[PDB]
Formats: sequence, structure tokens, C-alpha cells
Amino acid sequence: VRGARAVIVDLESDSETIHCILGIRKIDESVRIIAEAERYENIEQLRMAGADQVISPFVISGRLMSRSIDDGYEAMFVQDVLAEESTRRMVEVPIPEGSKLEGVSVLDADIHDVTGVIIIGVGRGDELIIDPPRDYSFRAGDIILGIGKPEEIERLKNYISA
Amino acid sequence: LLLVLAVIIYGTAGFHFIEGESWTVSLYWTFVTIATVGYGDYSPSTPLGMYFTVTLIVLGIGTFAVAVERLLEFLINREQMKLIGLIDVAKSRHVVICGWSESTLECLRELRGSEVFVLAEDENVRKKVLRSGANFVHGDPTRVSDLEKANVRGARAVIVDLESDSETIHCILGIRKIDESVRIIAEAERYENIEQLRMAGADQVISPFVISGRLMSRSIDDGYEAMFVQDVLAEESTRRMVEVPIPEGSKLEGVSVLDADIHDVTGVIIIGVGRGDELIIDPPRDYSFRAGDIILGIGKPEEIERLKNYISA
Amino acid sequence: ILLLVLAVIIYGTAGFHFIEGESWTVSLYWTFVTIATVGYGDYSPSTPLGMYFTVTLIVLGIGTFAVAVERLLEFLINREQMKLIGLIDVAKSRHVVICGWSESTLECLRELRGSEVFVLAEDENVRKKVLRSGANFVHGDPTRVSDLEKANVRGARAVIVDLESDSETIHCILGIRKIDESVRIIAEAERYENIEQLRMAGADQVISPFVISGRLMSRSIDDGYEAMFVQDVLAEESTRRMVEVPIPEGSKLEGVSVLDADIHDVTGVIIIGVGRGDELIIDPPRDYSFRAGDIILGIGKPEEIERLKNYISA
Amino acid sequence: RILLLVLAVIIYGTAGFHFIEGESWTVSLYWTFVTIATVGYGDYSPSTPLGMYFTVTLIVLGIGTFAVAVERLLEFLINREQMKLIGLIDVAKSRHVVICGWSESTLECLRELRGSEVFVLAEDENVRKKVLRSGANFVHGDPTRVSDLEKANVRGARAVIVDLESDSETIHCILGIRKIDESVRIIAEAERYENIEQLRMAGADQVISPFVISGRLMSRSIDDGYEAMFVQDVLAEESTRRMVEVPIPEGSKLEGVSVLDADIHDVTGVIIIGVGRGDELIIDPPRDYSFRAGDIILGIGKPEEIERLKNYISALVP
Amino acid sequence: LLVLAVIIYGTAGFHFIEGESWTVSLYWTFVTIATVGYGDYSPSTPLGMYFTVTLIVLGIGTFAVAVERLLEFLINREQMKLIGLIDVAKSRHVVICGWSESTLECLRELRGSEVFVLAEDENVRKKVLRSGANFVHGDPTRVSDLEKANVRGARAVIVDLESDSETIHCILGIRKIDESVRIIAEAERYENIEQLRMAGADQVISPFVISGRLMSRSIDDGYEAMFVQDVLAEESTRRMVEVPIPEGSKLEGVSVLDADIHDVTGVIIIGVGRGDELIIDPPRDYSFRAGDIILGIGKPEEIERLKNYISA
Ligand SMILES: [Ca+2]
Ligand SMILES: [Ca+2]
Ligand SMILES: [Ca+2]
Ligand SMILES: [Ca+2]
Ligand SMILES: [Ca+2]
Ligand SMILES: [Ca+2]
Ligand SMILES: [Ca+2]
Ligand SMILES: [Ca+2]
Ligand SMILES: [Ca+2]
Ligand SMILES: [Ca+2]
Ligand SMILES: [Ca+2]
Ligand SMILES: [Ca+2]
Ligand SMILES: [Ca+2]
Ligand SMILES: [Ca+2]
Ligand SMILES: [Ca+2]
Repeated sequence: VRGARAVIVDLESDSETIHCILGIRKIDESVRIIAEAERYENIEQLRMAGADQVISPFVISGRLMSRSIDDGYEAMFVQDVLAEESTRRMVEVPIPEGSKLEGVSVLDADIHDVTGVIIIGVGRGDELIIDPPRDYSFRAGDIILGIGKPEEIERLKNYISA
Repeated sequence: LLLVLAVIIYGTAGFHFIEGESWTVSLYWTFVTIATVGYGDYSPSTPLGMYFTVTLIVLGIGTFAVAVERLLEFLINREQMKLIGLIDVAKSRHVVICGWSESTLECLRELRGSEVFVLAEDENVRKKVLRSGANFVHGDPTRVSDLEKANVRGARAVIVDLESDSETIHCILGIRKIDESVRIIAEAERYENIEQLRMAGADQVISPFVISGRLMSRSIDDGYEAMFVQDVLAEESTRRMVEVPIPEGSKLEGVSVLDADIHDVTGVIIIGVGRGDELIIDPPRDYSFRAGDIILGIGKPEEIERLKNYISA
Repeated sequence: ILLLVLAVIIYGTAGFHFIEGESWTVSLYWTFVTIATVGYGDYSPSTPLGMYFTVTLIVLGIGTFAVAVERLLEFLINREQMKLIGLIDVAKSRHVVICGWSESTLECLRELRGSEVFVLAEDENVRKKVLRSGANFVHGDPTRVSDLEKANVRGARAVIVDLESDSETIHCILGIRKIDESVRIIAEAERYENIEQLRMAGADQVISPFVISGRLMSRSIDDGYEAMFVQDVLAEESTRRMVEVPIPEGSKLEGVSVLDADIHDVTGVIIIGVGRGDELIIDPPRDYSFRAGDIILGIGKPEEIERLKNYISA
Repeated sequence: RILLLVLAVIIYGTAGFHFIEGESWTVSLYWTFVTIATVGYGDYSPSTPLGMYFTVTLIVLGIGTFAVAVERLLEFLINREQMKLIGLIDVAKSRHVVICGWSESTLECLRELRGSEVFVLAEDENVRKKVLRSGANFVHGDPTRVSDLEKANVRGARAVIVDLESDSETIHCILGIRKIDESVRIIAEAERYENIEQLRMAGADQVISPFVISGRLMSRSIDDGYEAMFVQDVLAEESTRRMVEVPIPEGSKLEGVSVLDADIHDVTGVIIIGVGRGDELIIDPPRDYSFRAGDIILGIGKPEEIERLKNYISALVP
Repeated sequence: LLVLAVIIYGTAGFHFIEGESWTVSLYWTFVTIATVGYGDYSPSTPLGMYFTVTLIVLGIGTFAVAVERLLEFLINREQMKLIGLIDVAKSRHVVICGWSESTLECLRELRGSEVFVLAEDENVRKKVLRSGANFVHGDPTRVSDLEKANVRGARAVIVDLESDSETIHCILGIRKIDESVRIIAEAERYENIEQLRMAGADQVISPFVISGRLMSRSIDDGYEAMFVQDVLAEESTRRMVEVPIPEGSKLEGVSVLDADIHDVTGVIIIGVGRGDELIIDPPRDYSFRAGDIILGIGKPEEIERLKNYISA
């Protein structure tokens, strides 16, 4: 575990998951820990134990269920963007240092028009802004969350450099 | 059954001759002496009745105790028949949940405010279900006679998560033997049986472990992928993900989405557009909006309102 | 449910109001006595328009009341608990919460005779023993936070945690630290291999009895006095009690070295250790300067306990 | 019995090579050992077809018997371990310790008995792996069956330690021990307080009730945990203070000397928490306790000041 | 069939591919396949060095096929063939269906007889061998498995299974094979001793009924239970023996009182056996017929005396 890229933890019960996480942090207190949460009631308890990211697939499912009564496009969206069988892949693209976009407003940049990548969100460290407002200034090192074909991602990666 | 009448008629005789009452006065006495009401309109007027008073206390008590249990059971099935009568009017809009899992629980928490029935084979869940806000129906969701007990026919939709995928499939078949048109949403424990669920009549299928495992993998490098899905689904964020329908005879029918500049015009992100039973993610620029198309987008509730107007005639 | 109770009540007060000719006051006491079989006597059927209405109202009213009386008591077992549950408005370190029912938490409870303690357990049959040991019982999963709140862990004296596994024990502690993050948490550890994990979760004090027992065993091979001591001080059968004594501000001992203080000579109380915050020094050196607030750990007779308690004040 | 049959194929080959090709008693044995062990050096091939039959059948049937010897040899590799074990049980003047049951306690006990001869006896086979990495020998057997207590050489052991799954089984084991060595020291863990006496009735010398200890420490740790901090810290070797039992030899400078007259804490710095008279211990002895010979002094102190008590206590020179 | 494959490939590749006789070419195959590889026929041409590797593989498969299948078959066949030619086997064997504490304690008294245990639980195998009996893994209710214990032509079959139903089910299966072989069966409930006999149980022993009655009789004084348990152990010097009255007896027609057996031989006559029924404490005027069976307690020395006192 020490000198691992990350550790993914899904054990039979949430207690055992936690108990595992604490043990990890008693070895490599910085290695990335991703953990599955069976109950919503203890997402926070998992994070307290040192879980860096927490995915609770039953909470996702139930909410997708409810949204799939009227029309199922919500659940259709989530599942298809995540399969590489869909040509649209969901990629995180970094803004290089000394960017052509540093300081450029997202509206001034017209990324959707320029590269065809849909900007679903923009990442500032460990927090994410979905559908950024028009007046969001691109800083360097921001992370772009987007959907697009592999060809139009390569275009954004060039459009973003110095 | 017939034994309850025996003590009643037996009392009407010991008051008809042994206390000097009519058949109508003796019958009204026996029904009150059995319920220990002792209102008082007929007390033993002769020691042949005061003897009959002591003796009928045993015979009258037995008829009262047996009748309440059978009538309450007949009032509990009638309450089951009267509770069944209330779901039929609410039925053009009710939702039936087959199985009680963590998935179906968190779905129910987002259906706060609808007529919902949970059907589960384990009884102790009833307390949890009621403190969660739904009606409970004890039954095996594979037996059709219990699906009928939840008025699955003519429901808004039925949601199905059972212990295994085999039971889930079996249940869907039971539904389609009642309402072959009701919307069926079902979770699949294994990816290996998504198609089998759809073959059996599942209209929409959600596989949360495939969602999970994939978010896990994408959370190693950077966790924004997993962060996106989970946040769009909580109603607490100002960005809501809404399906917007394109009315017939729209300002957009035949208008290209590139000519529409919807993100530019209304600020709503267009992540996909739906034509019937399929959804196209990041639609191409030259997609003609037909009538009835569904717009899948994220946006502020204000800029959603702009999309709803910008799309009309 | 409550619609059946209104039926016998409304139909009887009306069937005596019109079908027997009574006021609302005579008909309701008629229905309330005819349905409840009280038969106080203020309204019996004086006409067969009532004698028919009596039997049908009393039968339907006796049957509807019988279903309703239990429903009221079922609401009176939870709502009378809800008025008593509403009564815990103290904002004080009064009660003690014990999470889990093991043999340890039983032996602990037997030494808390005279205190108000709450046991929180997921297994229901435990209720009989808990009451016969002197505590109140709360049915709930001590890992669920909404059930920790059912024991008012928030603003408790301390919480004691022994669950079936160490994983469950940890999970509970983390939940506690999500309500009252300062309450003292005492937790039992089944494996030595994860004591640190228990403290990481927020347990202030951790007791691992298999390590105690294992170590006492090892020491009882040759001669058993090591084990004999630990078990004997903890039973009140010895006249010697083991007490923690604090050093107040303005002591006759404040700043005085323990050798110059010569506590063993002065008071006869054995000084096995002195406590500084969250750490303890056993058999302190002769040249230990007592600071204020130090805790003195000692064994002695109840008479000589008072002497050290006097010797330390102004 | 079946393994006893394996020796036959070698001799039949030693017979099938002695006459069917004309070899001596010395030549017949050297031929079979290469044909059966598949070494096949090659010094004897069929010079008449009558030998190729007796060779091939005896080489094949004997080769199967040669391979079978490994299983007996693996048993023979356990008997050579018995010749090395005989050298270790006579290393010093202390004999071995038997641990009946594998609990978390006996695991923690075994970990502090590093350096004594220890044998664990448990009916669970998978326990064997943990026992070896914990440093003791394992014996697969039911510690209630006496024929399996005997398999752990309980007679003439230093002591036997008993923690079984239930208190009932523990008792049965103790009684089993006492049907062999009615004097060997028996230490037993008690899972319920309700039957300590029953454990001693069966012949248990010392009984440890870790739930009674623990339950009581909790009750006392609510306010401040120095009590519990004390017990656990005296028992870990990480603290510099050791808790030692010191005996008062016959004819001591202290025989007849009061514990107050001895000024032991002042003289030696060792804290005297108790003194032992046989199978009972007096905690915080009264000021006028007369030290007799053979009494045991229970005290805490640094290794240097332990040395001080050991001399201040010793007997006068002849 | 695998042994023939390497044999055919090897005995020809040394007869033709290197020039050896029919006896020399096959002798090459038998050592190279068993990896003995003595060496008297090695590849003298690469045409043999090529087939050597293939024959080393093909011969290894036949050697493994010959070693695993034949040696297991050579250990069980050696038990049936060496027993037939070296020394004789006294009488037919015994079958024990089920492995309980009863059938275990039964085996302790059949030390030195050919016994076969049939039980469906495999791990029982080791204990049975160290008890001195042979083991057969099978369900004693399935008839095809009773056939596996040679029930037919057994001396007797002893049946104690987990439940009384399974015991019965077993008994009926036996009688569907050897409808005369002696069947002894343990009864867990008194309520169905008769049902066991209906199924064909010749003798029925119900050890819990014995125990309970011994318990009750052991309250006042325990000599009853002391008697039963000690007469049955050979640790007691008194053994309980069945002695037959030979044809043309010295006692035939002699009253038991006229015979004074207790006085004459010291054997206590606890009962006398007339076929499948037993008379306990016979009356004084019981005439000894020939072939009657005497049930008695005595030391081994005084039994030999009765056996002489009883002859012609
Ligand atoms: Ca999982
Ligand atoms: Ca929808
Ligand atoms: Ca695009
Ligand atoms: Ca599920
Ligand atoms: Ca990523
Ligand atoms: Ca926007
Ligand atoms: Ca415990
Ligand atoms: Ca010792
Ligand atoms: Ca003292
Ligand atoms: Ca234990
Ligand atoms: Ca304290
Ligand atoms: Ca010192
Ligand atoms: Ca049995
Ligand atoms: Ca008796
Ligand atoms: Ca005799």
C-alpha cells in the first residue's frame, strides 16, 4: 500500500470498509483512498476515516430510478458516457502553465463553439463547478471536465497551450 | 360460527320465562349481558334469573370474545379491501416498488409526495417502510396474485430490485402478464444480465456496480468524474439536470442546433437530445429538432426557464 | 385507523340524538358508556328505537373501541415515551451511554450501581437482563447515528463502546465523534493489532482485556501474585481502595518534590503514579516536582485516604 | 500397513535381478536402486530377453515403490526433528509450557512467553499457521480428550494454560489435566464471572477473568483513566518500571523485621504494593507486617533499584 | 490405453529407427518411459534424438498413467489376491451401516474380525482404520451402496444411522438384497421399536431406553447399573456366555433343579434360550432339551467345566 498510486476499498460492510481505511492511514497517510459506501447514512463517517473520494452506487441508482419514471434519458446519459463503447468520452483536460486561455473568460473563449467539447464542469483543485457562469476566468492549472469525441479532445488540448 | 348464536338464544329464553320479558325484551338483554355493559335495563328479577345471571356470565362472555376477533379479522380484510379501494383511484398515478433494497430506499426518499406501495416478502421491513413514508404490502413479488395486491396494472411505473437478477427477471414477467404497457424500471446486479432484463420487458435498466466500478477507476487519476455524477443528482445544488421537451411546431423544428446556439442564447448546457427511446450524447451540430424531441441539459433554474421559452412558437 | 373510532362515536351520539332523542351531552355519554361497556347508567335504551340502536351501536362501538383501545395504548407506549423522551432537557453531564452488550459491559454496569446508565443494543432479547442489572435499554444499532441520538450521546458524561467486532466498535466511535466530538470515549479492543485504529477513530481511552489476560497468564506460570494484585484491588473485598487524587492549586505540596513530600512516609498511602494530562508516570522518581493539577494514583485504607486529601489543601 | 507393503517391490526386483540375469546378492541390490529410483545409471541392461521382462516389471513396480518411500521419508523427516527436539527440552532447568486452546488471550500470552518451551493444543487445523509464526509448537487435538492432553506432554510440564471457547469445555480440560498430573500448575481464563469457583473446583490454581477486569476498568475509567493506564502500562515492557516478585530467602536480614522497620521504598526505591503469604496477597501491607521467610514481595521499580531490593533482602553470610 | 500409446510409439522407434531386436527395442521403451533411462539404447542418430524428446514426453504421460492408476489398483488387488493364496479367511465378514458412538464401541469388541463400516461422511475414514476395520464411503440407504459392502454373504449387518427413518430405510434396502442376513439395529425412540422390527430388524437395541431405566433404578442404589455395565466389559473376570447343549447331552431331559448347575459348575444360570426367545430364571422343573442355549455368568475356568458337564 505504501508507495501505491491509490487504494480502492469496497468491503462487505461499511464498518469493515472504514476499519480498512484507518489501517491504510496508519501506513501511508497520504496515499489516495477511494471507497464504496453501502449506506448513505455513513458517507461522512467514511470521509472521517480518511476516504479521499467516496462513491455510493446505491444512492446514485435510487436517484436514477426516480428520474427514470418520466423519461429515462438521465440514467441513459450517465451509463453511456462512462462506457468507452460510446464514442463520447468524458475526459479531464488540464490548462497548461502559460495558457492561451489564462485569464480568458469562458464566454470569451467559446470552447463549445471552438472545439466542440461540451464543458460540463471546471475543476479547481478538490472542488468542482458545474456549468460555470459565463464570466469565469480560466486560470492556469484548472482542470476541464468535458464530453467529446477523441478527435475533438485533441483539438482542445492544442487550443489550450502556449 | 354457529356456536355464538347458541348462547344468545339461550339467554333470550331465560329472560322470556324466568324474568318476565318478551322475545324482543329478552333478546335486547342478552346482547348487553354478553358485552358486560350492564347498562341495567334488565337485572335478575328472580333468583331463577339470578341463577341464570351467574350461569349466563360464562356463556355470554364466550360469544362476545369470539365475535370481536372474527369481525375485526373481517374488518382487517375489509380494511384490506377498503385500503385496496383507495389505491384504485390513486392508481392512474401510483408507483409500486418491488423489493426493499438500499437502491429502492434512496429512490423512495426522492419520491417524497407520491402514492407508493412497497411489496416485500420479509415482514419486519414494515416499520422501516412506514417511517420512510410508504404503504406496505407483504408478498413475494414473483407471485402475480401479490402484484395484483399492489395494483401494478395501470400504474405510473413499477421499480424492481430483488435479491438476485433471476428473481428480478421473473418479477418483470409477472408484471407484463398484467399491464404489458406499464413502465418497468429495474436494477441489474450483474452487467451479464442487462439484455435479459430488457428481453423480459424491463423498459429502463440501471446497473449501479458498473456505474460504481467505473467511477472508482476514473477517481484514481482525478475524481471530478465521480464528483459530477453525484452532484447533478442531489437537488441541493443550484444546477439541476432537467429534461426539456421540444413542442410540436417549435421555433426550432427543422432549425439546426448550431443555428440555435442554445448554450449561447439560454446558458443551458445541452449534453444530449433524445429522440424517442434513444439519447444522443453531445449531439452533432447538424441535428434537426423534430417535434417531441427531449433536451437533456444542466442549467440554473432561471436559464432553464429561458430554454423553455426560447423553444416555443 | 382513527376513522373507525369516529364512526362509533359519531353514529352513537347521533343515533341517540335523533334515533333516541337526546342532546349532544346525553348521547355522547351514552355512546361513551355504551361503547366502553362502562355502563355507568346515565343512558340506557328506553325505546326499541334505542334498544335496536343500543345493540348495533354497542356492538359496533364495543368492537371499534376494542380495536381503538390498543391503538391508543400503542400510541401511549410510544407517545408517553415521547413525552418522557421530550423530558431530557438537562444540558449537563448527567447520564452515561454504553454501546453494546457484552460480558464486559455487564460487569461494568454492576459496578455502576447507583447511576443512571443507558444501554444501546441491536439485539432485543437483551432488554430483560439490562433492566435486571439496573440500567435503561434502548433498541438500536449503535453504528447508526440516529440511534446514538436515541440514547442522547450528545452531552453525555461518557460513552462506553464494546461491540461484537473491532470494525463495528470503530464505526460506532466515528459516529459518536459526529455528534458530541468532546465526550469521553472508552472502548474495548478485541485485537491488539488495531488499538491505534481505535484511538484514531476518537476513543480517548482504550482497554484490551485479552492483552491484559494474556500478559497476566504469562506472569502466573511461576507465581501468580501479579495477576492476584490486579484482580484483588478491583474487588471491594480488600480494605485497600485504589484512588486517583488531584493536586489542587495552593497545596502544601505544590512545587514540593515528592521526596521532600515523602508521601508514603507522611500518609501511608502508596504512591504508584502521578498523572499529567493524558499520560501517567509510574513509581515517580524521588525528585518529581508536583505541578498543579497533577493526579496522584495511590492505594490506601479509607482512613489514610482522608489524610492525603487533608495534607494537600491549604 | 499399506506403506509396509511398499518394501516388497524392491526385494522382488532384487530377486528379479539376482537370477533372471545372474547377479550376486551385492549386484542385485545395486541394480534395483538405480532402476527403482529412476537414477538409471545403466550398469545392468537385459543381456537375455528373460532379464528385460524381470527388469522392466521389477524396475516399474519397484520404481512405484521407490516413490512411495518419500511419504515414509517425510514421516522420517519428522523423526529427525524429534532428535533435535530432545536436545532443546534439556537446555536449562525449566521444562515446557502447554497452552490448551487458541484464543486471542493465549495468542497474547504466547507472545510474552518467547523463550520458554511452549506447545499449543487446539482442535482447529488452520490455527497451525498462526501458531508457528507466533513462535510455539502446534498440536492438533481436542484439549478435552485426555489422550490428546497426553500428546502435549502435560505431565512434567512447568504449567498448563487453558482458554477454551466455553467455560464448560475449559473445566472439562482442567479435569482432564488433573487426571494425569494432579499437581501441575494450571492457569485458566474464565469467560463468565458466575463460574470462577467451578474453575477452581476442577483443579485450576489461578483463574483470570478478563471480562471482570475489563468491566471494572471501564467503570473506573469514566472520570480519568489512570487506573486503566496503570494496569496496561505496568504490563508492557516499554515502560522502564518493571513489576517483579521478589522472595524473602530463608535467614534474611529481614526475617522477623517489620515492613515499616524495613523502609523499603526509602531504602531501595521499589514501591511495595503487596506481600504474598502462599496463595493469597495482602495489598498495602499494614505497617506492622512481620516478614517471614519465603514471603513474596510484590513491587514496582527500575532495574537498578530492583537490584537494590535484591541485596538489601538477602540472607546473612555463613 | 495411454500405456499402449507410448509402448507402441517406443518399441517401434527402437526396433527400426536405431536397429535393435524386438526384445532390445521394447527394453528401450520400458526404461525411457519410467524415466529410469539406464542408457542401453540412446540416440545414435539425430533421427532418434528427435524422437527421444517426443518419446520422453509420450513416455512420461504413460509413466504417469501407469504409476497413478495401476499402483492404486495394485494396492487393492494385492489385498484380495494375497489374502486368497497366502493364508485363509475364517468366516464371512460383518457390515456396520453408520458411524456413531454406538457403532464405535461395537467395533472395540470386534477387534480381530473382518468388519466393514459404511457411512456417508468421508472424514470418518481415518478413525475407522485406526479402529481396526475397513471403510466404505457411501449412503447406507442407497441400495447401490449397500451392494458395495458385500452385504450379501455377510455374517450380519449392524445399522445405526442418524435418524430412525434412515435406519429403517437402510434395513428395507438390506432385505431387498439378502432377505435372511442378520440385521441388528439401534433405536433412538422407543416409539418406533416395532417399526424397526417390521422393516426386518432381527434384533433391536435401544440404548436410551436402557439408560433411562438404569437411571431410575440407580436413585436408591446403583447396583443395577453397576451389574449391567460390568458383566459386559471383559475387564470383569465374570464373562456372560452363551453355551449350547450338545446333541445327546448328559443333561437332556434332566430338570434344572436335578442338575444343580449353580452348585456343580459355579456358573450362574441367568436364563435359558429356546431358539429366538429367552426364559429368565427358569423354574425348578425346566427340562433341558438338546440344542437349548444356556445364558450364564462365570469365570473362564468354570465355563470350561460347564462345557464338559454338558457333553455325552
Ligand atoms: Ca459492495
Ligand atoms: Ca425524467
Ligand atoms: Ca461536439
Ligand atoms: Ca440490490
Ligand atoms: Ca480521472
Ligand atoms: Ca449556464
Ligand atoms: Ca467484548
Ligand atoms: Ca510470576
Ligand atoms: Ca498503608
Ligand atoms: Ca477467551
Ligand atoms: Ca477514574
Ligand atoms: Ca523508584
Ligand atoms: Ca445413534
Ligand atoms: Ca435401586
Ligand atoms: Ca461361580
